[PDB]
This record gives sequence, C-alpha cells and structure tokens, in this order.
Amino acid sequence: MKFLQLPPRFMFFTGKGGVGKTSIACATSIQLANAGKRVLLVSTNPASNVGQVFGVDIGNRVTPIPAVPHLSALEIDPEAAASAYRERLVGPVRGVLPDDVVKGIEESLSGACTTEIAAFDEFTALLTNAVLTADYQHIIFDTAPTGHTIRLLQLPGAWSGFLEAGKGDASCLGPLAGLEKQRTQYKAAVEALADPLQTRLVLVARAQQATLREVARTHEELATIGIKQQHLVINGILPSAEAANDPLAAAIHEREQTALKNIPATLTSLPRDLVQLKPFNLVGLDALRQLLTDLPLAPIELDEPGMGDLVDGIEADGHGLVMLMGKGGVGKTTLAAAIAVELAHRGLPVHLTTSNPAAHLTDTLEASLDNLTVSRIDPHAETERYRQHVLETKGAQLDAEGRALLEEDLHSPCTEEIAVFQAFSRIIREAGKKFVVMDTAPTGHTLLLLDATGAYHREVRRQMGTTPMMQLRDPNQTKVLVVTLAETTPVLEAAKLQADLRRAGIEPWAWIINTSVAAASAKSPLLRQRAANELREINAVANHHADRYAVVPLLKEEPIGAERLRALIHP
Ligand SMILES: Nc1ncnc2c1ncn2[C@@H]1O[C@H](COP(=O)(O)OP(=O)(O)OP(=O)(O)O)[C@@H](O)[C@H]1O
Ligand SMILES: Nc1ncnc2c1ncn2[C@@H]1O[C@H](COP(=O)(O)OP(=O)(O)OP(=O)(O)O)[C@@H](O)[C@H]1O
Ligand SMILES: [As]
Ligand SMILES: [Mg+2]
Ligand SMILES: [Mg+2]
Repeated sequence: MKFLQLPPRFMFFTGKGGVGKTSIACATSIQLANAGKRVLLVSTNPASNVGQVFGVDIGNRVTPIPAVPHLSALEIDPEAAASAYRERLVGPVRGVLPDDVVKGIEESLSGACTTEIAAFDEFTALLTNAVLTADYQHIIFDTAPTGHTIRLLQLPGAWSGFLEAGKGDASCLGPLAGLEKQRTQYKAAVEALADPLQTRLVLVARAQQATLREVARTHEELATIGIKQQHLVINGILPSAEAANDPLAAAIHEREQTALKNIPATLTSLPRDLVQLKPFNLVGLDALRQLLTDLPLAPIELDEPGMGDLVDGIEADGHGLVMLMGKGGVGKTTLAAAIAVELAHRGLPVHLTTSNPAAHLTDTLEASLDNLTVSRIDPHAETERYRQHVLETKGAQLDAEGRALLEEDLHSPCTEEIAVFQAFSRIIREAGKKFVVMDTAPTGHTLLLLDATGAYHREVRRQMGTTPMMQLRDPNQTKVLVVTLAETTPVLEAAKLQADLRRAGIEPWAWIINTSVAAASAKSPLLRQRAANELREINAVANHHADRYAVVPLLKEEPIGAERLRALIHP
C-alpha cells in the first residue's frame, strides 16, 4: 500500500461516511504493530465502537489490544471529555467559593461550546503533546464522516486565528475557559497538520461517482486548509473476476470501472491504492489481517417488506417530519431523496432538507421537481444570519464598545455550531403543515443537535436572554427512520443509535435495510457469500431490533435522479 510507505507519526483516514475509514485504519494499525512498531489507534467518531471491530472492550482509557502486541486503542468521547474538562475547571474552587458561586460556574460551563472545546482540546493534545503519546511511534486517527471531519481539522486553524487576532474573549466558553493557555497548543496543532513529514492524510473513497465528487471537494477544502501530499484509497472495488456469469456483478463492475475512469481531475495525481471487496465483514483480526491484500480466490430468494409500504404509512399521516438517521454511508441521502420524490409525485407538498454541512443534494436530485422544495443548511450563511440576529436583538442596548466586543465574541468558531442548531430548529418548526424529509448529518453531530441535554438551548438563550425534542418525542408529528446495512457493524451502530434515541424518549418508526445483496439475487460467488452473511443481520433486524422495517436491494444502476429514486420505491 502506497500510504504504508515511510509513514509519519500521525496518519489521518478521512473520507465520506461508510467508505471504510475504520476498517482500513484498523488494518494499517495491525500491519504496523505486527512490524514491531508501537501503534496507537484513536477513534474520533463518537457513534462508532472499534471494540466491536477488534472484539476488545476499547473505551476512553488507552487500552492495549491483547491480540496484537504493541497496538493500543483509544476512543475520544465528547461527553466524557466535557465532564473531565468541567471537573478540572470546577474542582479547585469546590469549597473555596460559595456553593452558589460553584453552581453558577457549573451553569456557565453547561453550554454546548464547552462540550465542543473539550473534545477539540483532547484532539489537539493527542496531536501536539509529546509526553501524552511518548511511548507510541505512530498514532492513527480514524475520523467521523467527512462532514464532521473537515470541521474538526478546520478548528485548529480557526481557533488559532481567533486567538492570535487579539480577540481572546470567547464569552461563550465562559470566564474560566482560559483559552489563552492553549494558544500555543492550537497553533502547534496547525503546524502538525500542515507538515507532510509529521502527518499523512489518506482520503478513503469508493468507486462511485457521487463519492468521488465529494472526496474531490473534501480534497479541495483540505488543501485550502494547508494539508499537502495526500494519498487516495479506493475501497470496495468489486473484483473483475466476479463479473463473469453474473449480470448484477457485471453491472456493478462496469459502473465502478466507469467511475474510476471518470475520476475528478484533481484526484488523478494523488498516489492511489485499490482495495477490493471481501466476502466477509471486516470484524476481528482474522478478517482485518487480509483487507489490504487481494484474496487468492442457487442464489438466495429473499422476500422482505418493501419501502412502498413505509411510504404509504408516512403519507397516511398527511404531514410531519421524517428524519433519516443511521451509520455513515448507509444510504440516508438516497432514501431521503426517494421518499421526498415519491411524496411529491403523490401530489403532496414536500420539503427536502439536508443538515449535513458538506452537503450537495445535486448529486442525487439534478432536476427541478414539482411540489418539492429542496434546501440545505449552509453553515456560513446560517452563521451570518445568527450573528446579525443576535447583534440586533442583544447588541442594540450595548454601547459601541459593547457592540464591538459582542461582534468579537460572535466570531468564535463555536458560534457556527449553535447557528446550525438554530437553523435546524427553525426547519423542524415548519413540519407541522407540510412533509419535511430531513437527511441528517453524521450520527454524533445529529444526536448533539437533537439537544437531549439542553446544551444548545442553554447557549442560545444565554446569547439571546418549543424545543426540537418536544416535537421529536411526539410520534404524531415525527417519524424517525433508522437506515442500516445488512452487516455486523452497521446493525450494531443502528441498535446503539436506537437505544440512544429511546433513552431520550424518541421511538424510531421504522428500519430500512439498504443495499442488501440478498434482496438482489446475485450469482457470483463473492456476492453469494455476502448475501449469505447478510441473512443473519436481516433476521436480527426483523425479529429483534425493528418491529416495522423495509429492505432495499443493491441496485445495479446507482440511484440518481427522480426516475431511479422513484424506481427504488417501486421495484
Ligand atoms: N440501493 C442502492 N443500490 C446501489 N447504490 C446505492 C444504494 N443506496 C445507496 N447507494 C449509493 O450509496 C452511496 C452512498 O450512499 P449515500 O450517499 O446516499 O449515503 P449517506 O448516508 O448520505 O452517506 P454519508 O453519511 O457518508 O454522507 C451513494 O453513492 C449511493 O449512490
Ligand atoms: N474492502 C471491504 N470489503 C468488504 N467490506 C468492507 C470493506 N471495507 C469496508 N467494508 C464494510 O464496510 C462497512 C462499513 O465500513 P466502516 O465501518 O469501515 O466505515 P467507516 O468509514 O469507518 O464508517 P463511518 O463513516 O460510519 O465511521 C463495514 O461493515 C465493513 O464490513
Ligand atoms: As461558543
Ligand atoms: Mg469509522
Ligand atoms: Mg448524506
């Protein structure tokens, strides 16, 4: 593998959701550790659990993997990190200050900005601090889908620019934030990210035109940030030997070949590695030890409920919010577009929204349909809207110097997040009179947006003197659908997401097993084995996790445009 050639200390595996960042990161960490190196594997995705991949109980603590000598694993928990940050800020004054003052200080640290900054501080401590990672020769970061990862990697530069501009009064974080003591650390992080001899950035993609376009956009953004000498890894490439004697495999292979040949002109120069599709789920060392090397090398008739029944059930309501959630890459955007176009074709007023920052619905819907309002949440426009709204609502009474200080405070990088939340809330407020199909951002970001803990609400009311959850908790006006894949890790992640939703009072309305190879009768031996492995996950979802569910096959033609999207609802 090209990226496994004189690797630097740090290696970032970025890309669109579901492309194989975690699988490839685990495989490379295993390969490096087995070579005699001291490797640490950091997982920056809140919604994923590398313990299921490795079979060990990896947690926030740096836990060695017994199966692989010299390999250790770590998971950055935003909530645990926030609790540790709050404790280290509040403990010195426990008893010293009056209990009322302690309660007030704890109140000031309950906002979502503190939750963001704690995780960011842990990330930059892993990047820069030397004592913290002294006994590791390599640190492999496995990031969340690109939508959140680009913001994570932009945060170092944004915070460094905010601090070095002389505007250190990030009143959102509180008077005890003490951002200045991290001023150098953040700066160091930037210098660590933009140095090709310290960090290697690997963009993981799949042989699909939409994925390749999004990866090209991500590469443009990262190059703008300052990261140089990136590598590219195309994963899930169906072997060319399976195309024979299987029309489905032949169509998939032809589509992947065309996507590779039509790669965006920007990515044609990056050193490119190719990872094939394997007949087994990449769980455990036995399956992860043979991911980066090619395998030497009647169909199942599946009859499961379709998605037309779910769309009929949604339409029977006549209005409300349909929120699509799940693991990255499961097909949330495709299914959102399909539901929206089907409802629009049924003569209903539909509003299709995308909460993902790095979103482009044109990859799916390239037409201008009728009875369909397609929109997206632009973080920059929303940030400017929120900034102006706060300035006029709260800055009117403040004097000129007060208004200037408020403007400096509103320019902190955390503001965008709360701005996005506001936008999200506003959108959710229009679902009572028309269908609102919301394709959500990565699972962790969306779960924070739901604001079950009230952090975002506290922050926005602090900056500005019915919450979304009060509406999501009400089945009469919302329908949360969990999109999964008929695979081990996707199903476990969906089960954990469902548990998180139920803990907050939200009961998912249905499950959608997307791109199931079992449903699409496949004759090639590889696809036969994949379907055989998918049967158990389908049974687990049907009998255990989901009471109402739908199964969508693996379409031979990638679903793009109104015709194909409406066809996967009526197969
Ligand atoms: N049934 C299907 N058959 C074939 N390809 C599919 C199917 N469903 C989705 N895809 C393809 O899966 C790719 C990734 O799915 P998609 O972008 O819709 O998922 P997502 O949940 O929005 O992902 P992410 O969280 O990474 O943004 C898309 O290119 C889409 O073409
Ligand atoms: N080369 C491959 N061959 C077969 N299956 C693969 C391959 N790469 C990934 N997968 C499957 O992809 C599924 C999702 O991949 P994975 O969890 O590695 O993605 P990710 O990029 O970490 O996802 P997320 O964005 O949600 O964090 C896993 O079930 C794994 O089985
Ligand atoms: As803030
Ligand atoms: Mg992952
Ligand atoms: Mg999406």
